[PDB]
Amino acid sequence: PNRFDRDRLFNAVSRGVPEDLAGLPEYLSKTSKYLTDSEYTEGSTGKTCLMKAVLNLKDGVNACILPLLQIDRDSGNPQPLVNAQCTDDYYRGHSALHIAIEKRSLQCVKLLVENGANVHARACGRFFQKGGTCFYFGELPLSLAACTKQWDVVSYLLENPHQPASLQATDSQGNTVLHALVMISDNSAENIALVTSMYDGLLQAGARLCPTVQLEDIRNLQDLTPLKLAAKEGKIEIFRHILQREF
Repeated sequence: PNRFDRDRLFNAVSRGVPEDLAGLPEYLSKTSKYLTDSEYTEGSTGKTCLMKAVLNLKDGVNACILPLLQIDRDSGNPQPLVNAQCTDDYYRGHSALHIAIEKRSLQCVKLLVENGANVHARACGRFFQKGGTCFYFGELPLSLAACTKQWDVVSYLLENPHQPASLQATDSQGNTVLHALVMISDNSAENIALVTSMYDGLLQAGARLCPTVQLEDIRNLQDLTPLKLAAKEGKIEIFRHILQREF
């Protein structure tokens, strides 16, 4: 009666009703199964029940998330559910933490990070890379938080007691959050203020958190600093920022 196949599991986290998970711990214990087992993940992408739960936040909330994390912890999973990543070429590296940030749920971000979610995991699949259409934010959780203009989430990622995210982290192409901000910037008057606001906030954070490191001098794998990247990519407004910032 307590048997959970993937359908039951996924359906039982999609509606956000934790009582629908009744019997799951006992079943996993009996069968020596884990929530990260191939039978419990989407075959095409490696999508897990935790990712499903986070994708199904309503009003920032899915009451199934913590129970899943607790079940996984209690099971003693050697490969924690929290850090599972997509395995397909398109969504490669996508994690529950990335989803939580995209959903703009600081509460979910905190829950995941508290439970060990890897703040330097890279969403590096084709969907997440330049260069037709893509959903680019420089692959990293911090960079996603910055590119989506979430200072509260950026702040938490940088300062939390579990795994602080590094301002110096780079994506698969050596792009830091500053490079990512250059990339997502445009030359529109209506959009630049928000971008330059996080940019400046991050530089200020750098002065606090890595004072000896000149973040603007970090070069990506194409040997470009954020300023030189801006110039290359025709990001005139941020290029002008970045130059005139200290005035």
